[PDB]
Amino acid sequence: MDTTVPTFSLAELQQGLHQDEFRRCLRDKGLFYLTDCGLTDTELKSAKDLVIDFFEHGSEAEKRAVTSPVPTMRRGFTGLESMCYSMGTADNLFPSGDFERIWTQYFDRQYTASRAVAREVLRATGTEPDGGVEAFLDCEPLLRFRYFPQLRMAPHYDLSMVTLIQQTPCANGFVSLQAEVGGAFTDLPYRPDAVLVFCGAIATLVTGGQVKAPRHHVAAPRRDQIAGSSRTSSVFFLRPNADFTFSVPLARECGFDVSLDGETATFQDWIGGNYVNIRRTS
Amino acid sequence: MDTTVPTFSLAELQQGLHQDEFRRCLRDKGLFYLTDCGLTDTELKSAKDLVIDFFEHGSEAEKRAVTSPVPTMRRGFTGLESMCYSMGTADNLFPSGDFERIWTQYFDRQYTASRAVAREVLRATGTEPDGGVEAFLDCEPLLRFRYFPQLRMAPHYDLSMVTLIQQTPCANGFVSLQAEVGGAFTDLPYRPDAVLVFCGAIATLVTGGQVKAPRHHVAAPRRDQIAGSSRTSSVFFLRPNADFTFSVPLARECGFDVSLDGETATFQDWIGGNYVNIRRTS
Amino acid sequence: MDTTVPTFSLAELQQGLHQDEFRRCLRDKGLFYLTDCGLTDTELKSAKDLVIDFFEHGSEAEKRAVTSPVPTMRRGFTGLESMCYSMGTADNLFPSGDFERIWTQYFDRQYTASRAVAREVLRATGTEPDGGVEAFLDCEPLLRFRYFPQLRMAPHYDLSMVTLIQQTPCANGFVSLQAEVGGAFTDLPYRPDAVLVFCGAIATLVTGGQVKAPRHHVAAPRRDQIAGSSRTSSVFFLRPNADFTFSVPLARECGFDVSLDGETATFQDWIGGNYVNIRRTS
Ligand SMILES: [Fe+2]
Ligand SMILES: [Fe+2]
Ligand SMILES: [Fe+2]
Repeated sequence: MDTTVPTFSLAELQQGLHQDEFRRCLRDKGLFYLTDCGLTDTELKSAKDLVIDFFEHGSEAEKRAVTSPVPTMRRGFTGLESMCYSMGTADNLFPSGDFERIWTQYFDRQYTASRAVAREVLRATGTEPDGGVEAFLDCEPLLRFRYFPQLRMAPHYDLSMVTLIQQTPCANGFVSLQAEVGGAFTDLPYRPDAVLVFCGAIATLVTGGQVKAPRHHVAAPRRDQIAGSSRTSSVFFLRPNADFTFSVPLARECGFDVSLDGETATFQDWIGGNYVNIRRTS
Repeated sequence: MDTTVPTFSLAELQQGLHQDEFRRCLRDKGLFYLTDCGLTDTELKSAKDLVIDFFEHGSEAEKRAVTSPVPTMRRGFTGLESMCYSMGTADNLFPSGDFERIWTQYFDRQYTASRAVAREVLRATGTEPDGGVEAFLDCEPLLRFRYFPQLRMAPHYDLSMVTLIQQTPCANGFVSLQAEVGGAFTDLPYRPDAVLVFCGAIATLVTGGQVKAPRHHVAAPRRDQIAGSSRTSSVFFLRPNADFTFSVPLARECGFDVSLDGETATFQDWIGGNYVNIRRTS
Repeated sequence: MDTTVPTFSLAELQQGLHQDEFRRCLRDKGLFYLTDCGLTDTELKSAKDLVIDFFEHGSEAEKRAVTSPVPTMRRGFTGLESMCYSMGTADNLFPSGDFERIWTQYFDRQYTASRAVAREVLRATGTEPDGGVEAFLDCEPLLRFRYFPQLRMAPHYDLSMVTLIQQTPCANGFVSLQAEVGGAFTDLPYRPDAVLVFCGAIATLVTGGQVKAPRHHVAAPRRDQIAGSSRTSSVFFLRPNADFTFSVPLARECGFDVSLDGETATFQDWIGGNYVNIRRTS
C-alpha cells in the first residue's frame, strides 16, 4: 500500500469520479486532503486575522462579554490550558458586527463543505442512514479555532462523522499535525489549496465498518523551532444529532465495544448526554 | 472590573443586602468568601485534629475497617495517589464514637451553610428550580477532607451547585489554591474567618447562565517551600439529585454541549449513572 | 493481617474447601493466585509464541487485515501507545488458520476458568444475581494480550466481575505488576503454575460489598533493567451483560457513588453505552 495521504477534488467526487480509489482511501486510511470544496486560503486568512486581532488586542471586558459562564469551548472565547474561539449554527457569541459577518460566512462555508464530503462518503459506501441522508447531515456541528503560542496534543481519534481542518503554518516550517498511515506517523502539512479531512468514528459506525477513523496527534518542536513555532488550526466537527439511530450488532461487528441492550440505539444512548469529540485508545 | 475575590456575609445576604453586588459577583466571577455562615475555625480544627490523628496513628486494621471495598472516595478512608476521609448524609464509616460525634456535627454545619448559600444564589437570580427550591437543595452532598504531604491538582471546574472549601495553611505561608479571575490566576488563601465558595456548573445550569463556574487548580511550591508545604482542605460538594430536571434548549444557550434529545432532561440523563464532581476544559 | 497474596486451587474451592479463608481473602484483599484451573504455562507459551511471531514478522498488510476500523482494542491487532491483540466470543480477526486454532482454544480455557472462579466468588458470598448465576456468567468477556517493549500503567481498579492475568516475566527478573495489599504495594510476579485473579468492581457490586476491588499498577524499571525489561501480559476481563440488574440502595451502601433515580438499575444505566474496563481513584 502506497502510504501517501491522497487528495480528492470534491467537485470530481460529486461527478462520480475516482470511486474505487475513494472507497479504498476511506477503508484503509480514513483521511485525505480535499480541494475544490469552496474553502479558500484568502477567506481562511480574513477570519484568522480578525480573531487573532481579538485574541491579541481585545480587553478583558470584551473577552468576558463573549465567554460562556461554563468553560466548555462550545461557544465564544476560551482562554485555554492557547486561546480558542468556538461557534455553531446558533447561540453564538461575537465581539463585533464585523467579526460576526466574517465568521458567519466562514462557518457556513465550512458546514457546507463538511456536509458535502460526508454525503460523498455515504454515497461511495452505499449507506443510507436510518432516517435518511439529509436528516443525518442536518446536525450538530462545532467549529473551534485555536491559536497555539510558540506532544502538544495527545494521540486520539475523532468521534465525528468527519472533521475538516484548516491550519496556518509554523513560520519556521515545522509540521506539527501527524496521523497514523500504514502503521507510521505521517506529516499533515498546511496546504493553501486544500482542507484536511479526518474521518471520525461515526463514519465507521454509520457505514458498517467501511471507513477507518485514524489516530492523530500534534507534535512539539525540538531544539531549532522554539523560534517560529506558533500555529493556528480551524477544526470543524460534523457531529450527529442525539437521535441518530444505528444497529447494535452491526456496531459490534466493526470494533465498537458497546454496552447496549437490545437491537438498535441512539448516539445519545452510546455516548451519553454531553458530546465527546475525541477518544484515546490508551 | 475589580479582580478582587469578594467576601459576603451570609447573614447580610439573607437580609436582602448587597444584591446587585452579589449578582454581579456570581455572573462575572462565580467565587467568593463567605463569612457569618456558622463555620468556625475552632471547629475546623477539632475535626481536622481527630482525622489527622487517625491518618497518623490509625493502624492498618483500623483503617481497613473504615475503607470501602471499592476505592471511590465516597465514604470513609482512602489512602491516595495524600490521605482522604469522605462522608455524606448516611452510609458513613467512622473510626470511633468520638470521631463520629465531631464529624457528624461538622458535616451538618457544612451542609446547612451550603444549602443556605445556594438558596441565596437562587433567590438573587430569580430562580425556581423545577420541582421547587427545597426539593432541589435536599440533595446528594459529598464532603472530602484531604491531607497533602509536604501542579498538585490540574485545572478544572466543579460540577456541583456550590462547593464550600475550608483549608489549613502551609506552615511556610505558600498559597496553593488558585482560581481564574479576570483572566488571571489569583490566590485563594486560607482565612480563619470565612469559607471559600466556588460556584459549580449546576449553578450555571439551573440559573439559565447567570452564574459562572470558575476554573481553579492547586499549585506546588518552588525551591524554598519543600519545607513547610503540607496542607489540608475540607471540600463540600453540594450536588443535585439524579432527578433534577432542566430545560435542554436553555442549557444549550449557556454553553452546555449537550447531546440530549427532547426538551427536558435530568441530571442523570446529562452526566450518567455515576456522579462526576469535576470537569477539565482541556 | 498477613499481607501475603494467597493461592487457592480452583478444584479445592469447587469441592467446598477453604471457604472461610476464601471469604476473608475476597473481603480484605480482593486478589489471589489460582491454581488447578486448566491454564498451563505450556499453552500460554504456544499462544504467546504465535502472536509474538505475528507482531514481529507480520507485514503491514497482514496487520491491516486484522485491524478494526476504529482503534478500540476490542478485536484484532492494535499498534499501541506496545502491541496488542484482542478477542472475545465472536467477531474475531485472526491472521491465519493456525493462529485461530491456538487462540480460540486459549480463549475458551480462559473463559471457562474465569466463569468457574466467579461462580465460586458468588457461592462463597451467598450471592444469587438478579436473573440467576448462569445468565450472569454468560456474559461479555474481553481478552487482551499486550507486548511491552524494553509507571508503565497508572493505578486503577478494574470494573470487571473478575480479571484473570497471565504474564511472561522480564528476562532480567524485574517484577512490574503491583497491587495494594494491606496498605502497601506488593509484587505480583509471574508464576508458571497459576493465574492471577483480580476482583473487579462488579464483584463488589453484585455481592453487596463482600468483595474488595483492589488498585494496582505496572511499574517501570530503574537503572539496571533497561536491558531485559520487555514483558507480556494476557488480561481476561469477565464483564457483565448490559442488562445486569442490581439494587441502587445496596450499591450506595458499599461505596458506589451512583447518580441513579429509582430502586434498581442496569450495568448500562450505571456505566453508559460503551464498556469501561478500568477506573482511577485519582
Ligand atoms: Fe482530532
Ligand atoms: Fe474543584
Ligand atoms: Fe487492571
